[PDB]
Amino acid sequence: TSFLEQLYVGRFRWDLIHPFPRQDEADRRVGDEVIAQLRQLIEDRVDPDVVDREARLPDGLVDELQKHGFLKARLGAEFGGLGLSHMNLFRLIEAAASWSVPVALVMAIENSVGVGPMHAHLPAGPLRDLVEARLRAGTVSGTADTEPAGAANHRRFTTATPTEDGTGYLLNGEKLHVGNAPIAEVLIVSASVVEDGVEHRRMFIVDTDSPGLRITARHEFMGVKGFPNGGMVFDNVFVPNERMVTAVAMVIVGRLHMIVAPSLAIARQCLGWSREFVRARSIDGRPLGEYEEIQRRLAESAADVFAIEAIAEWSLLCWYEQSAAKNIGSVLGWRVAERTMSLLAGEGYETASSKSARGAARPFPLERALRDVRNFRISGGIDFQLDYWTSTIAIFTYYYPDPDNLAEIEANQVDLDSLVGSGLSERNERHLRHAAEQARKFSRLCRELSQRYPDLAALSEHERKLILIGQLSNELLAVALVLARAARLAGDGQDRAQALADVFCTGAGHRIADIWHQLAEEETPDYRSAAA
Amino acid sequence: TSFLEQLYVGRFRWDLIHPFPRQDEADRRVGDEVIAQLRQLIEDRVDPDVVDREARLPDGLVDELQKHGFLKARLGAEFGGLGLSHMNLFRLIEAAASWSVPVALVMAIENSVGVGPMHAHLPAGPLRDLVEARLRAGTVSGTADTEPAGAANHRRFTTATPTEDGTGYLLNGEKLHVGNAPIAEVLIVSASVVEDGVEHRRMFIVDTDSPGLRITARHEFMGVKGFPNGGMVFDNVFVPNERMVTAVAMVIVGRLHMIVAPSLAIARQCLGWSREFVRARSIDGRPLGEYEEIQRRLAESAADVFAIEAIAEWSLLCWYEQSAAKNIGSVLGWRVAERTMSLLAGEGYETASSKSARGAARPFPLERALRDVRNFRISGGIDFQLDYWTSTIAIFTYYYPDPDNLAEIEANQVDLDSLVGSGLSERNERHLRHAAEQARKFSRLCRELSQRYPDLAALSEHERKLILIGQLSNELLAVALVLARAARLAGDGQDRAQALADVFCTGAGHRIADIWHQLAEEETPDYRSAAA
Ligand SMILES: Cc1cc2nc3c(=O)[nH]c(=O)nc-3n(C[C@H](O)[C@H](O)[C@H](O)COP(=O)(O)OP(=O)(O)OC[C@H]3O[C@@H](n4cnc5c(N)ncnc54)[C@H](O)[C@@H]3O)c2cc1C
Ligand SMILES: Cc1cc2nc3c(=O)[nH]c(=O)nc-3n(C[C@H](O)[C@H](O)[C@H](O)COP(=O)(O)OP(=O)(O)OC[C@H]3O[C@@H](n4cnc5c(N)ncnc54)[C@H](O)[C@@H]3O)c2cc1C
Repeated sequence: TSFLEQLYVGRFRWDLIHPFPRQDEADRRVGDEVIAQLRQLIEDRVDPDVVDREARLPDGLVDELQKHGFLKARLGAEFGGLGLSHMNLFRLIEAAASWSVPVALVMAIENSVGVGPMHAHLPAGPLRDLVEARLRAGTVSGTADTEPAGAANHRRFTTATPTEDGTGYLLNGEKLHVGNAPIAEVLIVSASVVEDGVEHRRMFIVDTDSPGLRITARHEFMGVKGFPNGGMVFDNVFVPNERMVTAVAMVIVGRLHMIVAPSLAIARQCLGWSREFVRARSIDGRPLGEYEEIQRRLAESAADVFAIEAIAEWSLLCWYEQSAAKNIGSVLGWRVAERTMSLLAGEGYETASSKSARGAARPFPLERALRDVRNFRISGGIDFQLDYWTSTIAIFTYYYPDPDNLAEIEANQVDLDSLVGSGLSERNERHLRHAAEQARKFSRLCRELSQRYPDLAALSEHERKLILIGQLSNELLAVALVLARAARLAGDGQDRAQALADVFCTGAGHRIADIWHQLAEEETPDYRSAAA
Repeated sequence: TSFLEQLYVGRFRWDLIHPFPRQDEADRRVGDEVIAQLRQLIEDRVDPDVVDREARLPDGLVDELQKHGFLKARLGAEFGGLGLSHMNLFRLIEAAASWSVPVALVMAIENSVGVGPMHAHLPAGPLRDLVEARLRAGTVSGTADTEPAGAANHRRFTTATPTEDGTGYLLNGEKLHVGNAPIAEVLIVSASVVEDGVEHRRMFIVDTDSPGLRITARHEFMGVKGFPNGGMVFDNVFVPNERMVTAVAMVIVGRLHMIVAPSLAIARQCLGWSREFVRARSIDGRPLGEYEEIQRRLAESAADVFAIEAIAEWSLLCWYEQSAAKNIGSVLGWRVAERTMSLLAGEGYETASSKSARGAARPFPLERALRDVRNFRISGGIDFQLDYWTSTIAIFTYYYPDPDNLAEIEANQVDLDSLVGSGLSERNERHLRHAAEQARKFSRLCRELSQRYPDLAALSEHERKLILIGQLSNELLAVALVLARAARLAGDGQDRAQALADVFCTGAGHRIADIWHQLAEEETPDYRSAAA
């Protein structure tokens, strides 16, 4: 069953996550070999600073990645693929992202939500034969969903009308901010088909060379400069019947690769840059690493990385937890980069090329890292919006008919007896007790709100409270997995894991308290008067 | 006396800030005229997007600013200056920053810490005659203090050794990240003179064309692209005796212009961009401005702007409050820009030129605003470092001998009777009661820490606690001034002020609670093990 699903009804399932899993040693060594090959390739052909300054990937890179099976990492030998586990794909994207995020994002889309991953789901027919033929030949793909109207719209205004002769459909509409679009051979397009008065969302496998399809825009953002990203108009684009697809777990697990892997990569580089800077600097004769606040900030960044690692390992060694991984990964990644900017200060704010030009010891592209990491709280959904959707669509669903374990909620039941054998420190066992108590409190809150509003549609109006509840659920999951991983790695002789776990749960402790304080607001201000 | 100084010893001096001052109407109308002239000039000659993309100001701008007295805004008619009040200079920089921050920063340095502002302090002699001659002719200046060693160092390693013939000094050392350096005619340089075994910090008025002075580096950062910023080597630069200066209120009040004015400008543009985006967008048939979370976020940004306005008006209509204005202004400015990025989402992350290229309705340079605003938590000191220095150098100084008002601290004395006549709402009067109680609690905390460590040097080791205390003092000042300004503007018929005040104090309420929770930490984790 599901740890986070149980957490929503106030159960702290230590037994589901302890002992914390670890990657198979043979599988990890297969990862090590493929990662070494990619690093050789991109370090030879890609200068990340030049890619950022020119906002362009070097000519020939996508080809060379294709020839070595890096755009078919999860496919079998049949397709000239590397047949990597999810854990090893994630590590491959992480490895790419630590050099150039644009390169990582191209690889992430293709190996996550492209026609390659989709192949296995398609039924036998012409479409499946075409995708296979393209994959053998080597293809680049993208998902074209977002419209100017907004991604958060339940409807898609891009229409698919059947042709008079019934052979295919005419696509009409606009797609915005589409990853890989400018280099894509084929796009997975979302469009509405009207069937006798009722609108229906359908997916279409559309060639980019289709007449009436126009890549009008090439999008450049604050970060990920060089990442192929395009907007397009469909003007009566003819799409044969077979090209119409005829689950969403592929999209959720895809976020681990597209969002969390690059977030971890950046968080790791930032920790590296923090340590190198602290090692080489001093204030008033005393080396910078001796000042308490500097020590705490290195600890907090190190603990954040450990937490991104925990959520990533739990997600890919094995559902709702993988949904929360998007926000936990992206936010922790952004925090580390923000913290690192404060630490490196003036040098941190300075561009890599500027520092390189003046022969600086540390030409670290931290400012690029901070601009890039911001993407991952936007791309794949806005953090507060995902926090809202998580609590209304996945937390109050268990309470609206009524909670099945309602007796447990009124009784304030907390199983402290199942946390007895851990291997955790006396402090990390205290963190574990408190998280289990907070789990039960979380459910009691959810019950009061559900009792307070009979209609969910009415409850769904109170967005701030539901966002905070989304956040609270993520904090407790992060604490739980961090303690589980700590117990495991400490058990296998990594004693630093206890300290890292201790730092993170202490911090989470303050964020949880803050979230409760905001939830406990009795009277709301007239924010509508203020907004005007 | 000083409101913030009294706040440090737990006194809430409502009587010192109520009624809140307002700018003289005649003075403000003089501001309106000068601001209109600057806007005409820069809107004609400066394209802010081009300045950002090329990281260069257009040729001739500094001249045209000089010819119209914008680099001598606070000087008298004698010098061809505009003789503006501090409040009007701040508004002039704000007006410039709302168009192009680089332009604002050049003007801010010259009108704050340049040779122009310094003129009045200099004693009669050749140096004063030279500065006057330069100011009449039109000059550009900068302060060269920061060295590769770090700005936070008490010592400066740049040396000034007297010449054998005793006519002047030889300057040797390196300065980093110097504003206006590449366009400066003269620089105010910090350097150490050794007098019979004891080091001494001295200021030198050095011409940039001095042989042995080399502008080796031209610094480009994440934001403020185009802002002239240079690093230099001094190789036995000869400086005549008269060129050696022979208080720091000029630097503190300068921060209002260099840090807070551009922070307010960005915060205001961001609120404007938020409202325009919300007005034009809808989700599921419902316009975006009808969703609670959207309403709250517009309210929180509007309330933040109001708070930056409050600290700015209190600082320039009239010391320690002006020190805290740096952090309050910069942080609130950064929060608004961060909040705005989440709101505008994909469009928000996209560059102005990208959105312009594809004929977007809103080619808003939000991403540029976010990159620029980050500067103001670094430039003029790192936010957490200023929070540390504020509590060790300006909060515990009143408690180390002992607190003069110790009786008040033990007695938990809170004057609720002086807050009776305000004009505030019943909610904003509650906010006022709570701030006065938090003021007293703040002093009781400070007493316990002072009692706990007999030696300040020992107390100064505990950096996290002292930073949090710095933060707590700033939050209560912000609440106090917001309520004071609200009472005044509501009294003069602006009823929205009550709502804006209410939004801000509610938010501050949560930040204060969070700060206390972190202060109340009983046992600390082993962060030194984690840092490694
Ligand atoms: C680098 C990058 C790459 C991308 N690549 C792709 C891609 O390959 N394919 C693709 O399809 N898309 C892609 N996107 C689009 C991205 O997923 C969207 O930008 C994002 O999911 C939503 O952005 P939007 O501008 O459409 O926001 P909207 O959905 O319009 O939201 C606008 C604002 O309103 C808020 N809001 C929305 N609904 C509510 C509500 N009910 N209550 C309160 N507030 C609400 C949102 O949180 C947001 O702050 C990419 C984006 C980026 C930045
Ligand atoms: C755009 C820009 C313009 C600038 N213009 C000028 C200018 O015109 N003139 C000028 O002189 N300078 C200028 N500066 C320099 C700027 O003021 C400094 O960068 C800043 O004050 C300190 O930066 P630093 O790199 O020297 O940091 P450092 O002082 O080396 O600090 C390094 C880190 O250590 C931390 N730290 C320091 N002391 C302690 C302590 N005791 N305990 C714990 N942690 C500590 C700091 O908070 C920081 O995080 C400019 C900077 C920028 C970004």
